[PDB]
Amino acid sequence: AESTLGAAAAQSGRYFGTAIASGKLGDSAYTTIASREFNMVTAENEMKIDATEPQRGQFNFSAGDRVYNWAVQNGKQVRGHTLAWHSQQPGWMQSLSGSTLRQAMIDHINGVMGHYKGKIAQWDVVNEAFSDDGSGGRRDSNLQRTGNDWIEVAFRTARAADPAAKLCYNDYNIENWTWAKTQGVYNMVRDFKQRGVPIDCVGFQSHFNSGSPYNSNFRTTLQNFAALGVDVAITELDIQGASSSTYAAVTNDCLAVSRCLGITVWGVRDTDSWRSGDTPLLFNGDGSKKAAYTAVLNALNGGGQIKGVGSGRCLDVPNASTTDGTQVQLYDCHSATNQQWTYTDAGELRVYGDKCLDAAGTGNGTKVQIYSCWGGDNQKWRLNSDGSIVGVQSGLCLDAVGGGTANGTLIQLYSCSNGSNQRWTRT
Amino acid sequence: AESTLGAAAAQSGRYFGTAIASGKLGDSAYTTIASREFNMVTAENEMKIDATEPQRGQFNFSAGDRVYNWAVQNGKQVRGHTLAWHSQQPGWMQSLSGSTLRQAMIDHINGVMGHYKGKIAQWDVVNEAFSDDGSGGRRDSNLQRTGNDWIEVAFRTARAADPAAKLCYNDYNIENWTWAKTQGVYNMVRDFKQRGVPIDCVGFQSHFNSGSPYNSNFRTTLQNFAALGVDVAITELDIQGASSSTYAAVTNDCLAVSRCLGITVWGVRDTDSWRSGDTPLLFNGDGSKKAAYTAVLNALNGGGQIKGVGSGRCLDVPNASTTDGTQVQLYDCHSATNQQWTYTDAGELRVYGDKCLDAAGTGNGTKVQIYSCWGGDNQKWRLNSDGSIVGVQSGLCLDAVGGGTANGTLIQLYSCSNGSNQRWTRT
Repeated sequence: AESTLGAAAAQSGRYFGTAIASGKLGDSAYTTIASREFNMVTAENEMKIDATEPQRGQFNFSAGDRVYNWAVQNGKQVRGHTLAWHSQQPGWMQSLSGSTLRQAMIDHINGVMGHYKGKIAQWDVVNEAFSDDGSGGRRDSNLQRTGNDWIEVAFRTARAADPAAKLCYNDYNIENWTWAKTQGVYNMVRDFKQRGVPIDCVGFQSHFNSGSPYNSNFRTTLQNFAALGVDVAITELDIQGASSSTYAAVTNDCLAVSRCLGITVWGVRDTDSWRSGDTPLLFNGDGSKKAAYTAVLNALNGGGQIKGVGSGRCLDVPNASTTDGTQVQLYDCHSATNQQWTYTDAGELRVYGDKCLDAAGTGNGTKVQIYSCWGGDNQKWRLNSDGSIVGVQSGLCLDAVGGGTANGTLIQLYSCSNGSNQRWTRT
Repeated sequence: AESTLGAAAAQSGRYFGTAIASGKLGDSAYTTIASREFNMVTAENEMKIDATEPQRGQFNFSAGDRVYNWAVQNGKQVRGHTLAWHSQQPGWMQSLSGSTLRQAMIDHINGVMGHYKGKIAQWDVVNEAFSDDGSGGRRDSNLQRTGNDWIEVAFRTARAADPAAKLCYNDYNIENWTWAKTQGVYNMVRDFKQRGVPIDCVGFQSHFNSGSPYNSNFRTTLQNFAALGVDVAITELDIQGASSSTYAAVTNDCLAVSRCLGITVWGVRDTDSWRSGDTPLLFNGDGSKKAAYTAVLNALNGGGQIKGVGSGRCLDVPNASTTDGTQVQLYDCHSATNQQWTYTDAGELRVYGDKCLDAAGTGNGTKVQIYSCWGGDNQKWRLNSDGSIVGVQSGLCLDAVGGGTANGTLIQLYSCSNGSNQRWTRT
């Protein structure tokens, strides 16, 4: 299929997943989207060390199993997250070191993987072991202090516990090839593969924002790692601002690499995000598809003026008016500024640089006009591959009033119908 | 003093006020902004009918007085809101009709005004009496059903209760001259003035959004009413999206009409707004001045490339790259898209049409770069009259590193100090 992210990824043998919080499994708006769009699930916190072994030797899999069962029952594979980590260790584990800690780490791995043996597709065996200090060296943690070979030991232990699972090393800020951290990790995987240490994949968290932005050399990093013989996976993707171009770029980078298994966005709706303030996901709080959703789906499915298919006329701001509240119309196409629209990464259709195509409401018959740009959802649009233009807030289509084709025919929001007065062609 | 909204408005004999909610007076973030910027206060809910006369004949002024006391302790005047209205009537009053309702209306006016006799600058005597149906006629309410003269009676009653107060009729959607509602109200005021009914002002709520956008003909509406011999006031100003241009325009309309007493914005911070989702105010949830704050301030005080005054060099995007994360620098001025910056209504500095000047942080030394435009506060800037450019989120100034005047000097955020390397001029 090609209507949902998971189905469209499946076409090239990949998956499109999300992080699931068991706390939201009761929320129907949440499960409706999650069940429909994704085919891979990562438990947000449920499979962490603190959650699965609250007390030494005493394993708890209630929350983890809840997420796991939901996933399998809804046709999704699962990524285990995570076995050894310097962060979120239960207090009992923080009170350990040396041989005792090393042993605890091993017991925890066997305990968790044993419970889930044969039913987890990929495991993030070791998470965030490298430093951010620009050294490209490991981070000083109680685990690292037990011995530099702990990472190798963890992977060897993991392989033994469940040989059916793909074992990955997971980390953030290893996306830009030029970074000292990316090099540090690369060198470790290189070494591991040379010495036969069991590592099947490298997960790239992909938490992009203005502090650590996406760079096109990400495709290069993915290709260099894949050239070592490991699979690569985009594991916790979210982009500050949810730029349509950046989401499409990351998606195409995965598609360009045969060893890229798939992509997992870190959450369902912006409000579910650990960084909701950055509106970094594909669905907004209302559960509606953002402009980025369409950019991602179109990328997975394969690879100026706005002219009405039914009329052969262009979207025009009457007499080149700049006043807010001016309703747009159809008019003979001509090379004028009032007929030139720019679709931004935020999902706006700008004219005159700072005026936005705006919906004055959410119902059928709603007037489509220009108004100062401010980032409201009523000024965000989705340009579908079928030629329809859907408002993000309303979910309705741009519609030439009454099917009119003459100059002066007005534009409104209306139930999408695949009609020609709802079909547009960017030129 | 031209540094605060109130003091700046006072330079033209006007005031700049806000709506104060008593429940927020214990929040110093809230009161710090409120006591500093405004010189006129309207109680948001505390002087309403239900709040002041909970039971028939039993007046309660505890809440209203908390708003009043604060206002006078902090040197502000007060607008009373509101004495007669079809909305938010206490239960006992909603049950009344005919002459019984009519007398209760009179009793309420005498009761509230008597308590605040001589302490209130203006009173919104009757509020929202006109219909939105397009007839330009009266709204059907229990009050209007007591007889058409109820408005006249409310004014005659109020004048006798406190002859020291300016008595206003207050309504919304009466800003655009062309609307039936506006002209319906104009005719009522004209009738009153010619029959000697005591009315001193008309309050235009001015709640502007895309369904009811600001229109430049607002200035003729204001002039039309002032010509009737009544003072005019903008009473509950808020603009969906808080466009700098629209906010400056409304401000200039009041400044152009000598009988325009002042402007009251409906709330302090965006999160204090009854329409917070529209981010319609002058301070964001953090208590930071938005781009619109600057536009209003500049308008009250009398009111391409970006050259650093200290270097005589332009803000430049290295090699004309469009990669997120590219830090900006100073460079010999010249016509190049990578030197052309567009300041938008939202407060962004766009380059290449969809890249925005971006602060990757809030502290001193923070790097200033370009990043896909998305609307974050770290991409919002205030262009002050003194030549500085302040980041909305950080409160820091664009600072040419080390005072560097040479090509290649990097731009960073740093504490404002009005040095030459922090003053910029546009072209």
